[PDB]
Amino acid sequence: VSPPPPIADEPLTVNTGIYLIECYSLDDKAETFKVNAFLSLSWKDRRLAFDPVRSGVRVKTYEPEAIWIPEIRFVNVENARDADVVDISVSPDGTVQYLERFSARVLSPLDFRRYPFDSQTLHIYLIVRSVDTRNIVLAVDLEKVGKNDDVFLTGWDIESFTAVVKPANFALEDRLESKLDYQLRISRQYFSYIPNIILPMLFILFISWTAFWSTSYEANVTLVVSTLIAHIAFCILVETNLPKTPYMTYTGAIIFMIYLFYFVAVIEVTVQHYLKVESQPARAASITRASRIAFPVVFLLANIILAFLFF
Amino acid sequence: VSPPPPIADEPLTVNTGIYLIECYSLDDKAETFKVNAFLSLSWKDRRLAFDPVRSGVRVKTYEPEAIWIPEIRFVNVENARDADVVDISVSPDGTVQYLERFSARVLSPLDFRRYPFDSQTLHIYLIVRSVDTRNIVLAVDLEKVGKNDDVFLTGWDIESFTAVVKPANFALEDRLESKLDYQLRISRQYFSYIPNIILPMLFILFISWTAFWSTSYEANVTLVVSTLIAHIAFCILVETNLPKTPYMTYTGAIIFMIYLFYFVAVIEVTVQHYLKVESQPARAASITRASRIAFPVVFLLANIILAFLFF
Amino acid sequence: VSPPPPIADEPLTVNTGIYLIECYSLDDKAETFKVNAFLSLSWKDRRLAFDPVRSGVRVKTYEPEAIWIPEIRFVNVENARDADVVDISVSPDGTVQYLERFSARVLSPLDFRRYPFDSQTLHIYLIVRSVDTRNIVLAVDLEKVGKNDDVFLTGWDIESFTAVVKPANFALEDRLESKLDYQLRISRQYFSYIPNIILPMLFILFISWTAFWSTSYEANVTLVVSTLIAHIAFCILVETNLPKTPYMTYTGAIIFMIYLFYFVAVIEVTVQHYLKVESQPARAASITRASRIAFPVVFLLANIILAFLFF
Amino acid sequence: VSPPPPIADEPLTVNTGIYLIECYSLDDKAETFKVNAFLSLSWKDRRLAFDPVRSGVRVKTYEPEAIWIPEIRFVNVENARDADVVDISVSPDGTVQYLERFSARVLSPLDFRRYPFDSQTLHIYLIVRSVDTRNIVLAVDLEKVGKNDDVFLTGWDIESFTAVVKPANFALEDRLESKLDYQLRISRQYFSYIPNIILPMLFILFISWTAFWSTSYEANVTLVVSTLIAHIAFCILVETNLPKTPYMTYTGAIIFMIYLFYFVAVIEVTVQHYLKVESQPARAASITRASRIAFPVVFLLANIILAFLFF
Amino acid sequence: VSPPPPIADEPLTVNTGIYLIECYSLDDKAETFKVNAFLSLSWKDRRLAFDPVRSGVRVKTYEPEAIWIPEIRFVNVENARDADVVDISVSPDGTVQYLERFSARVLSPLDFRRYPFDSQTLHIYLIVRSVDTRNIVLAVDLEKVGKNDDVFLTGWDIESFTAVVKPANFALEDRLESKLDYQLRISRQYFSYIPNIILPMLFILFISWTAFWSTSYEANVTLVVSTLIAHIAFCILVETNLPKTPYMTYTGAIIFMIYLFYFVAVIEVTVQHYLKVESQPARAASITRASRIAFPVVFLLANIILAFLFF
Ligand SMILES: [Cl-]
Ligand SMILES: [Cl-]
Ligand SMILES: [Cl-]
Ligand SMILES: [Cl-]
Ligand code: NA
Ligand code: NA
Ligand code: NA
Ligand code: NA
Ligand code: NA
Ligand code: NA
Repeated sequence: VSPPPPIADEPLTVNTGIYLIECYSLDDKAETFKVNAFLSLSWKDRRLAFDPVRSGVRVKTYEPEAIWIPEIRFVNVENARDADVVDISVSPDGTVQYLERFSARVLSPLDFRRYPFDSQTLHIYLIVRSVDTRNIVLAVDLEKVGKNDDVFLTGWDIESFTAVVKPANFALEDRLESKLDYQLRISRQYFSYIPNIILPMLFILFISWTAFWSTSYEANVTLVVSTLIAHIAFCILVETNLPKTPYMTYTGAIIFMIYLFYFVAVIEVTVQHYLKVESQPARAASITRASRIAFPVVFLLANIILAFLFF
Repeated sequence: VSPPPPIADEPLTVNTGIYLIECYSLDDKAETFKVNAFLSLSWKDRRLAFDPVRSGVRVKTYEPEAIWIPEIRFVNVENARDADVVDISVSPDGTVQYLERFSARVLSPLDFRRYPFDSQTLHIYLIVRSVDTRNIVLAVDLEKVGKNDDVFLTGWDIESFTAVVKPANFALEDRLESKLDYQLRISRQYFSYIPNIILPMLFILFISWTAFWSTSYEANVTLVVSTLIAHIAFCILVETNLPKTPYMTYTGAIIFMIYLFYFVAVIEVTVQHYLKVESQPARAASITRASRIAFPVVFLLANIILAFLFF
Repeated sequence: VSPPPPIADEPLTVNTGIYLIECYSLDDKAETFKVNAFLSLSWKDRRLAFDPVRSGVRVKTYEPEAIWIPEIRFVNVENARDADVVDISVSPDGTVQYLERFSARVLSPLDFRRYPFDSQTLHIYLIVRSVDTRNIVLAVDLEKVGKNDDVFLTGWDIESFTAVVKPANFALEDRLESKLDYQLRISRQYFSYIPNIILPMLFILFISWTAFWSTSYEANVTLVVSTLIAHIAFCILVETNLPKTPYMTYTGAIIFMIYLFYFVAVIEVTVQHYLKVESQPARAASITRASRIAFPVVFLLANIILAFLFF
Repeated sequence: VSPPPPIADEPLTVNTGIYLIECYSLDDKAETFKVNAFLSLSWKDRRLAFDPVRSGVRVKTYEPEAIWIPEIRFVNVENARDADVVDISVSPDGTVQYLERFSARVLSPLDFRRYPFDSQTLHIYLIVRSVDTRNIVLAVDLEKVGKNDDVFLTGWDIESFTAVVKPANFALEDRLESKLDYQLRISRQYFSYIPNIILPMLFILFISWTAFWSTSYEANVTLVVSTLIAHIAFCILVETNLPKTPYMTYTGAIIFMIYLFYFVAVIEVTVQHYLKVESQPARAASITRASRIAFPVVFLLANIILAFLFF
Repeated sequence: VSPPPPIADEPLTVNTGIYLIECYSLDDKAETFKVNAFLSLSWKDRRLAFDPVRSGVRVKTYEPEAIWIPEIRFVNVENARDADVVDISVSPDGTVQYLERFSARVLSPLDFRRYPFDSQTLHIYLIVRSVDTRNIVLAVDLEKVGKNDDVFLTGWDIESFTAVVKPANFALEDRLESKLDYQLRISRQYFSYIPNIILPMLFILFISWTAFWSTSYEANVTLVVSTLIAHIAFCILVETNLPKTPYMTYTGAIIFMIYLFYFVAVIEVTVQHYLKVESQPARAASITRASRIAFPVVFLLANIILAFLFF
């Protein structure tokens, strides 16, 4: 069992095809996702060619150990894929049709910049290291690339499973390697975020702003500070479902901007009381009345500013 | 070892039967469940047929590698099932009776719309890919489909384990595939939710409404805000035991509706104090007295509205 | 390799014996426990008979694949046990003495009704499916059933590891199956619960009752509400270490009863203030003075009522 | 492949030696720790003896399957060790020198009585079941027992890896068993506890005592209660990193004693206010002034009492 | 299959080379990281040498079991690496060129002293134990040591993957062992820490300092205490993402220093109120006015002191 010799001096083209059966467990923090799929391979091994008329048989079946099969591996995987050979069928001309059903945990980076209104492009890289006798090149059999209709990724909308037809062939440790890119495009289901996180986070912020329609320092302190504790409960809840990014996220920006609205609200509450104690409530009431319009306006504008920078 | 040749031009019917031994680990967030069961298969392999008289035995045992066994796989599984072949018996006419004991983590979507008063239909899909020589079709042997009496799924009531007798035969990658549906119907045990989550969540909401039988702004602020913090503790507790659904859940609706009752309560508390400070407590007391009846009524009606829309 | 033929028409008795080496990881929420033990089996396979004069050895050793060994499996396990064959010894008559050391995660339901003062009976079910040639029956070798002295299950006291000597033989999928029950009786170590959960939970409840020796509504509100937040912290801590039971637990009952004592305390605090504001502190002080005795008495009686119903 | 026959009627001594390469993952709650080590075995198999002058080669190498190797197993392990045979060397007299590199999760109970100032003795039990032909006895080759210099157990100081030279030979299920004890003595690195848990826990307790230099009930209530909520946050943090012990721990004692200092502080705060309202602040101020000295003194003495009982 | 005999009395040099494909899962608490890489080995086995003329081939492919391959293992790993042999090529002079693709969880200690502005040096130790026949020595083939461009370690910047060319040869359990050090230098991505943890932690500290521009004890108590609760929420969040170090970390120092600023702030708040009640607000206002400058100054200086000691 060794590679098939070439007719002329040409490299062996292996026709690939991934058909997704299952898509599950997309870990945002770990930037991984689990996949269960069919892997279909096809090459020309002339040593296995036969006559169809005299044999009576049109297609010949083989066991994996009986024939030479190319060493196809995934690049961005945690461990080696759990493969179960489905079928090996040889045509009269010597064209092998290999099929296996695998399962693997794929390592694909995610861009959290527009979270939770973000979209992602998941990658599945097929690689084949060329042997000494002859060079091995990968090819996409678009007929054998797909996904079933039931394939559901919890909390995500699956757009398209496509493959970059042209492989990226390169030199690695003195040998040629043919690499293929299978792209799974997805968009996040941002519905749940609005009633669970966005709106409650806004209510607690507006509750803090009732301190502008009050002169009671003790009550105002309780208002701005207590809601700030509620806001801490919400920030810690969101920042845990996300990994530590070296960039600003859309959520992260909002979360941080809100922390300033709590700080400036304390400043106002402190100032209003300081002037009241300093026997000048004509000065305090004017600031407090300005804040009634200033805080919602500056908030609404700053959100438009951020939404523009991010989308 | 190859498929048995057909007498006429008919496809091979394989008689299936799943008998549940164990049902455990139903992950709501991951929409999975673990199963430990018997898988029983039966087909007609004429090449194995024997005259009982000459052989001197009316049953023939075979090791898996000795005879041709159909490649039966599960569709909605994480990895390939952990199978242990129990027995293979051949009757005189060549009817094989295969039995194995497997364990697999099944991927079955759950509908959380009526949670925790929801019911579910778990699926176990058996699939067989037809070979080149002949086509393979799946069949249900209702005599061999069941579950033992001890089978308990923690926090759920097991209704029925049944199978859709008619398989869904279709074409996939130019080959025929026969798919079978085993349905495990379950209903949730919603008892624990009432004393642990529902009632305490209602008490904290009613505690906030005592601010209608009080004129003290500082006390009212403490009442509505503190209880809101308690409510945040309960929402975060529930939304973690649930996945991020692109639809509204019965719990999610209630949870969100309660967040409004806290917001409107702050508005009232702010208004009552604003009028009191503006030297018109005849206006404030009338609103506060109205809210004493308005809040419980609007809450009870809104709950009837939601319960109607959801059930 | 097939079962030994019977002398007369009798079933094959297999002498079982489980000797616990390790007991660990009792997951209350999952109702599982890990075990590491010796499994000892014994049957008469006359085919393996030998003359020690002609063979030279008094007792013959064999590799698992060389001789017929009964397919003994556990019923209530997650996956198939991790077995390592220790020794196989055959005596001149053909009496096989099999020993293996296994490890398995056992699925045994727990009754949380009297938690954390509950006791449990863990089960380990041995099963053997009878072959077509002859019937297989399981038997208990009480000499080979035990546990070592060091065997410790963290947070539990191990009472006894015993076996139901009479197997439950029944019909399953056209064949006979002999089932054996190994019972591991345990009682929970409830010590830690008193200083960590019970007493702190009582202190925070009594702290709320200081609102009966105070007329300050603003202080009383802070007292009853803040301690309620502390109580929420403790309920969520306990209800997480427990699964969602369709029945009431001893802890669950107490936890819920305490939530009422917080609710009724708010009512009192609201009433006392309402009467004080309504210029009748002779009415308010009488209720507040009654509550000083009413709350500890009703609590003490309700605990006796619950403890009676549960024990 | 069977045990070597004895020269005179003596048992086979197997010279053991464990050399720790890695020590990691000490789970306090689970009372486990992971180990990666060399296991070195040595016995006299006269059947493998050879003439050194005639053969020409000093030492002869063998594959595991070629020669008889004793079935050495670990007692206190979760699953069977992950062993890779390093080398098998046979001297001319027939003395076998076996070496393997294993990795295993060890189950060793921990004594939390003096936590986090506690020391532990981890155990690694080697066992060998004696065969029918002859008895097997374990022996310690102190030259082959050790640990490398880099071996670090996060948060612990490794004292000594020693072995009890005398094995505990006993009868189990009719056969003799030779058990050996490898002890890994460790002491906890209690540094981190002081700035992270001990001191912050003391600050929050002292902050509650500022209520003795104040007559404001509303402020005192906020002081004692808020700091109690902070203390609950710290107790829940510590009690989670620890398992549920049927005995009192040094930390557990302190934690509980602090819960009393919070309770008695509330009593004082309630009393001081009750007397103030009852028009006798000469009585209230005297108690409050006494508690300024009483609370730090009783705390300092009670800590000396506990530290004495525990150390 | 035994080691190749030496020409003269020299040890066998094995030319190593690690090429990182994947770098992921750097567990700070566990001080581990997962790696997926190519391992390339090269030695001179004269017994495999051949003439290229009569062969008609420049290279000879071998199966792992066919030829002698050195027992290369990793020192600082949890379990034995998951290796898949890629290719084994033999040149005419007998120089073997071995390549495998492995995946392993590496145990490398981390220095948290400068966290989260810390840098790390990850180690991958290759070891080979010398056989009885001849000694084995490791060597670095710098041509075969690298990493691909896509290699990303979430939250870290990968500086350089280099190897210490000189192996550390030493005696262990009466045999020579050659050890090699592969160093992966990384620096933390400290960006996320500033908007998520550092700045919010500073805002809550400054919010507590508004108690210097207020005379209301009840408000000041609420200010300092509530923000202290927010600070506890942040300390517990940071100290969990870190292991228990027997040394002070840069974060740990800050965290602890902040706990003092909260304590001294309570002292001030207590003193200001005590003097106010003791009818001397000329003394209280002077301290409160001093604290307005004292607290930001001492904080700014103490941070410069710590930053100097740590960097
Ligand atoms: Cl792979
Ligand atoms: Cl499957
Ligand atoms: Cl089993
Ligand atoms: Cl290794
Ligand atoms: Na092959
Ligand atoms: Na077969
Ligand atoms: Na308050
Ligand atoms: Na057998
Ligand atoms: Na052997
Ligand atoms: Na070899």
